[PDB]
Amino acid sequence: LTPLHVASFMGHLPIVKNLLQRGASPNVSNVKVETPLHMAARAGHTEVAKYLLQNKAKVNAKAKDDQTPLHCAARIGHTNMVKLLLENNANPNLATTAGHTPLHIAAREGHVETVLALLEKEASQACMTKKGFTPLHVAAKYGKVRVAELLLERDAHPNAAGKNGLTPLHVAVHHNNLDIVKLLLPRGGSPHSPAWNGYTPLHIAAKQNQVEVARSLLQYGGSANAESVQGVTPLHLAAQEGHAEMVALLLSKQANGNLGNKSGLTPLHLVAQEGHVPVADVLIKHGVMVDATTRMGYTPLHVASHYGNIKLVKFLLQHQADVNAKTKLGYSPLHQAAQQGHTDIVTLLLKNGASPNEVSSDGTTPLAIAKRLGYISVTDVLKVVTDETSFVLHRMSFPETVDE
Ligand SMILES: [Br-]
Ligand SMILES: [Cl-]
Ligand SMILES: [Cl-]
Ligand SMILES: [Cl-]
Ligand SMILES: [Cl-]
Ligand SMILES: [Cl-]
Ligand SMILES: [Cl-]
Ligand SMILES: [Cl-]
Ligand SMILES: [Cl-]
Ligand SMILES: [Cl-]
Repeated sequence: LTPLHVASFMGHLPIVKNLLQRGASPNVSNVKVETPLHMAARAGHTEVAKYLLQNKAKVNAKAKDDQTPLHCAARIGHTNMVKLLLENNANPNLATTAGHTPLHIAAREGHVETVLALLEKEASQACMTKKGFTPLHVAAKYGKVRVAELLLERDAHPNAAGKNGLTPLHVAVHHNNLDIVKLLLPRGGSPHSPAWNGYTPLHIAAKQNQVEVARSLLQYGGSANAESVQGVTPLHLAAQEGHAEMVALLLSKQANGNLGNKSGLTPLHLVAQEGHVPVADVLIKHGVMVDATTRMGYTPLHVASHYGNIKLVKFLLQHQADVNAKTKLGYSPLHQAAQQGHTDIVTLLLKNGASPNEVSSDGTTPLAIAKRLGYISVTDVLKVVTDETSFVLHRMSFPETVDE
């Protein structure tokens, strides 16, 4: 650090004048370190910069990170240090090693005036980060509403996106910012924009149980049957996270209760997995298929039995599920309850008529499994009712699931 760097940053107009008169120059080393002008900008020391600029200070001089003096002026939210850097000749579209322009920065802090000042002067709003963002995206993330307006009132791209496909509307919903959403749609933010996984804004709101946002999205046309690459709908997500009120809203908007994903999973199936009786109610009342099957042949009972929640297993049974529903490989809701050692379900399944003498495509009978896993409490209950091993003899059984 030269005496002039310390001078500028400290705001010592006296000295800075002196050093510059006595032959000192604004931009010393021909490398890329922060200059006395950058130092000037940050501290907001205007006169000091109104000087260095007089002399020959470079305004587009780049620092380590490639950030320019103008980039600092911005971060601070010092409109005048900006109206000045600009007034002279700072290029507003110079990016940082990450792709940030003074504009994104201003955007993040929510420095309305600074942004306006930046727009007035060719500051491009198409400028993208390497994360795939634009000033509007940033606006939406840190929920800066009037930056969003101003930005839109002046040709922002309602739904420009990087390589991930995340549109401003996508971000906005993600960081629950109704203010921005209700603001984007009219200006054209599309409710259909697919992300890198095919997720449409409604998928998000649906998952994070945001009825408010969901309503809007639907209102403007968004489909509740839009498919992720997995073939997963917003209904799936909403059901899987047990968000009942939403699962109701969606259904009441042509959401297809029986539509399954890439492998065959129907919302009810996922509901059986996490076991949320309420949603399970909403769907069956609506008229979903109770014993809808996967590609392999698992029913929501198979699934509800396999995993924990026995409560849901009652519900499915009460609502007439087929308790001897077999898989393409002979596995029944009992084999699962056994294989996972859920005694109480092996009690309930049997009680509700489940057959215990069913040999699978392997050779296993629910007792055979309970035994091999050393789950004893279960082996006891099956021991009695299970029949004779008219033969003697390790492949298991898992219901299909959604990925990552
Ligand atoms: Br609306
Ligand atoms: Cl320059
Ligand atoms: Cl200001
Ligand atoms: Cl993300
Ligand atoms: Cl994001
Ligand atoms: Cl995420
Ligand atoms: Cl928020
Ligand atoms: Cl099927
Ligand atoms: Cl389990
Ligand atoms: Cl469960």
